[PDB]
Amino acid sequence: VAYTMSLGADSSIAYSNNTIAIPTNFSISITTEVMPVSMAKTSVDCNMYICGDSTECANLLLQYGSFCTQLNRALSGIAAEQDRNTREVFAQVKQMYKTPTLKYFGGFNFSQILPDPLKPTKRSFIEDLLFNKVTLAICAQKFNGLTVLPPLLTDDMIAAYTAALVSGTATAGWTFGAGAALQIPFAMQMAYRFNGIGVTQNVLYENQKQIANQFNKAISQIQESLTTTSTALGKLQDVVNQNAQALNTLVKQLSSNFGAISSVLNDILSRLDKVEAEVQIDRLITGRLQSLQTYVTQQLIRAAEIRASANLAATKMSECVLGQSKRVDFCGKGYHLMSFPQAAPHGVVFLHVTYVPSQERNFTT
Amino acid sequence: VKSFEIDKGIYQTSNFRVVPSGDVVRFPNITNLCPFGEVFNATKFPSVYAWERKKISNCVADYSVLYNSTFFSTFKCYGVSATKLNDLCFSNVYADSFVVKGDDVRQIAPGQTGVIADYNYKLPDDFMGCVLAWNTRNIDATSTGNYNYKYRYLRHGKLRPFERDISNVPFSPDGKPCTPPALNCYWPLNDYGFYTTTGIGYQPYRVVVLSFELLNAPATVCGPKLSTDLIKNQCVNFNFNGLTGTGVLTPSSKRFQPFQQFGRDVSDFTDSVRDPKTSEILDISPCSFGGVSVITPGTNASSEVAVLYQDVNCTDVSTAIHADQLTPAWRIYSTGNNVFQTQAGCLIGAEHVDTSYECDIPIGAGICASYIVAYTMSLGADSSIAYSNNTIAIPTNFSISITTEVMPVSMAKTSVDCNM
Amino acid sequence: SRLDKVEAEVQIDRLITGRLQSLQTYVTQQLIRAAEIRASANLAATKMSECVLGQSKRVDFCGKGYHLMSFPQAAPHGVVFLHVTYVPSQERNFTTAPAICHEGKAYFPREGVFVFNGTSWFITQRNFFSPQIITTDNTFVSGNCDVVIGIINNTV
Amino acid sequence: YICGDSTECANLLLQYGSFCTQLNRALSGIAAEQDRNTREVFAQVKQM
Repeated sequence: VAYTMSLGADSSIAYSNNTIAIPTNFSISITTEVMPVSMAKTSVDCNMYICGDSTECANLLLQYGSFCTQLNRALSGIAAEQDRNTREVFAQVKQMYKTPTLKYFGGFNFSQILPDPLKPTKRSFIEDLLFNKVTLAICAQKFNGLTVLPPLLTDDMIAAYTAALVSGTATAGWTFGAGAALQIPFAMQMAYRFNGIGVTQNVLYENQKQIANQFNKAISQIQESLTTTSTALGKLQDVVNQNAQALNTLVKQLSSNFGAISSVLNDILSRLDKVEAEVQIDRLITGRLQSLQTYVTQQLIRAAEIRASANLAATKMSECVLGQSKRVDFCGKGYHLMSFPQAAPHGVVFLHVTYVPSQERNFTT
Repeated sequence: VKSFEIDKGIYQTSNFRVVPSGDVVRFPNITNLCPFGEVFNATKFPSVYAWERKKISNCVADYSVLYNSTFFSTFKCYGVSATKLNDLCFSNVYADSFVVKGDDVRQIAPGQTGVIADYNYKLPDDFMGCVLAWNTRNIDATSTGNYNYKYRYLRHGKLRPFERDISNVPFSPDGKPCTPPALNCYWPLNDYGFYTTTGIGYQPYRVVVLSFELLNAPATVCGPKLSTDLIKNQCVNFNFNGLTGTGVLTPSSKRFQPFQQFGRDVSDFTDSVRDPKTSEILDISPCSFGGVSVITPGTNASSEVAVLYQDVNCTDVSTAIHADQLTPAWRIYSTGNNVFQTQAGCLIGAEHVDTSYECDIPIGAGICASYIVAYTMSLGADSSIAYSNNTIAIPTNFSISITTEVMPVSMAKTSVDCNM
Repeated sequence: SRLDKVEAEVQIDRLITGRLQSLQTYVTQQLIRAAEIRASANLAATKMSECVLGQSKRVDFCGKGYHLMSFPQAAPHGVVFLHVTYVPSQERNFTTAPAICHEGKAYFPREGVFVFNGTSWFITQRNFFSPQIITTDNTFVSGNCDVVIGIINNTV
Repeated sequence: YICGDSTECANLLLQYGSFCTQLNRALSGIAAEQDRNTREVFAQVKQM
């Protein structure tokens, strides 16, 4: 069906002089957030990308300078900058801790948030559902010279870092980060977080299990809203798809003839004798170089966009996770009481513990 | 890096592979002797409007009567270079012989049809072998007259490639099946008038079109070569029916078909060979290769180096270390130790040290190095504390840590006279 | 030397070609680095406004302690940041009682946790051991004694 | 852009592979992100 748009949410109020909407109860909404931390660490043996070999091919490779060399520098920067982003986000931990795994405090079955000793995976099953939410299309060894080199950091130790953060967040008091820990008893912690939101702490005691049930039901609903559900998770996957697009594009242009007789090594070497041959080879060299240059260029372009994202990623690890970030709904879309980390292939997720007061009234002043 | 004092780090450099050791050359056992000395030695080769067609299969081609030759007036290979024709096994190829002047030979070309090649016989610009031509004014020129042989020069429309029609239509622009020469009713045929006396463009030349059915049946004719053994699981060379190459071979796991030969995995690769004497194996042309980066601590502790191979599983590492096919070959060269993990692969100069430190050198995936030595990784300052009832960390003295932070303001204001 | 004519110029245009393309390549990466560095420079001035020109209330963005002061220093193409932080160091082990039923009703001091029950002496900071003569101004009326934790008395 | 409506030059364009398409992918990603960010900066209070 085709329409313009229901442009938003239509209401209409004016002011009231003294009678005023004042919330007499409240709510908490934990939100998704998808931050792609590091795209695919890939490199090229350009020396075999172009020019598996004839040998004459390698002579002409020498005859077009150090393009392969400069792009190898480029790729090295690409990878290393992914790693820089990975680090600069990740091990912001002074003191690593140990997961207490006693796993019911305040009111909270924290199941699948931290991982388990009881399970053979040291990965938390929420994130493992995210792993299940990954789509795609010994050693890997193509004839293409194109590698996905492994990330430096172990994905399990990624997970260990995240769970450590979860622990030291849920423990260690407010000073968690620039220091070690504080041993604050976590009703007193989240009581103290009512003071950076600036309100009394009575209502915490008035709603001990209530806020708890809000919370654990909310986590449950997050599991609900993420298990079989819609595409609101895969910005990561968009980037992944783009990597696949570019790589597939690279190969399918490797298929391309460019006005020569063939489009692949030794096939040319059949019907060829002399430099006219190698002139056609130079055409191949030219276009492959171009596409390659374009490729790596846009890889760097993606890399800049992703480094911006990475800056955001470390930023929301900083202000939003470790403290209560007073910039309002930078982190989430409520008041951001807490937010807790989660990981992802190429990415990071967060659990934005907001705060919303909610019971609308009309009372004078 | 162009230096003599160098500091520490995983420093990437140029590439390696395994130089291929042997070769596997695969033919069928076919032999016959071609009628080259019949198709290029007879006289019964019909005219152009009856352009001849001979079939070639299951033979052996010499490619030697062609180059070591002075018989030929006008030779050029069109789709190919003549030089590496000897290294080509084909199947079922074709030739067309006819007797002409010395002027259609220019219009004998891909495209370029003109009159007679626009009315009698036709090519694409594509499916090209070679073209051979010579004079036979000494068999085919009676200055009394070659009134015997003809061509056609009348048609409705243009030709299509590789087509023959003999029909001497009582030709007319809009039909009219006539009794020529009733007016506007002729015939397409026309004689030759080939004389013994005449010059270059007009003496009868025997011309042969050499269309090369290539790689479209399992190769029946071969060039004068010799087949070899097989070499499983070793970086070697390939030379098939027309497929040379470089890599490793190993048998299939697949569901192959009777006509079939090639697999071309993502693109144009053939992936596999049904061997020309009944085997059906894979292909892995990537032997093992790739990049390397060296680790050195940086000229202020030592000068002892350690080598990172980046596409291996430690299989062929010590092999080509001793099989001596490593393109950064070394005279400063040992065989000491290898750590096996980070599936990029094998790292020489190294021991799996079980105790782990602060990860100087970021080896691949989780693994890291020190001194040299290498571990996986100490993940960070592991403590083990948890929640408390009431007892709680409070400060009474303190510290102030002024630290750096290091940021640019702007790179260099440069420019370029592009015109110099 | 050995040229005059358009074959000459064919080679020339090949030079033009390669030098043009590599030239553009230079320029393109230049603009890339320009973009990287300009965004970082935006962050730099952002901190210079933030860390230097005020006490940045957001935490651990300027420095990695607590940002007492921030002192800027120029450099060739760069700039240096003396982050006068604060990191606390002398760890204690002391106990508390959060809600106080003093006269039969609950008490929370100042939004600003840990009523110091090191024998119920004072009520302290977020980040220090500090002696405070406790007042009603250092609590509030919170209903009655129903979900209280500590039973502390003699509340001056 | 390259030959506006062509006969031969389209076949030549195919002989330059599929480049036009890839550049269009770039174009699409541009326009996509443009109005993405339009939504992002402005569609903030959905309550009108």
